[PDB]
Amino acid sequence: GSSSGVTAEQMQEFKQSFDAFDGNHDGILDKLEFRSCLSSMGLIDIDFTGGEDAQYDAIYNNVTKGENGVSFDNYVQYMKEKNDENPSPEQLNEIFSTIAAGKDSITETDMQKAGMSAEQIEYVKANLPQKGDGYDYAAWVKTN
Repeated sequence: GSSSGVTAEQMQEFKQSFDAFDGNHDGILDKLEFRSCLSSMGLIDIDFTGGEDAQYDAIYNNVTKGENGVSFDNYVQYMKEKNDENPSPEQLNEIFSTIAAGKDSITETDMQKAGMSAEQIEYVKANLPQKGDGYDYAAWVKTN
């Protein structure tokens, strides 16, 4: 609903992530155990001694919109948000369509010259077939 775009793998792992704490294993988790989850994860405890679990509630406030508990949207939003904050090499796909645009083959001179340095080069050519020089970025397209 909120950030819609979860994958099937997550539906298994994130499920394990709550299941470790939550014994209802429904696909949703209650406040109490999700509290234990975030506590054992090294995130939350009752820092402000006086408010009844208020540190969680301030976060719960963000995870729940008009629901109660951390359900399929709610939970995943909280988790994925915290994952989305860490970028992947996804943007490099766009970059390949910037440089190697119209081509199948992406060479040294496609990447190195375009500011993409050695650490990237070796990664790109490890994931994308080293077809001489001029890596097959179209592996992502053709599946090869």
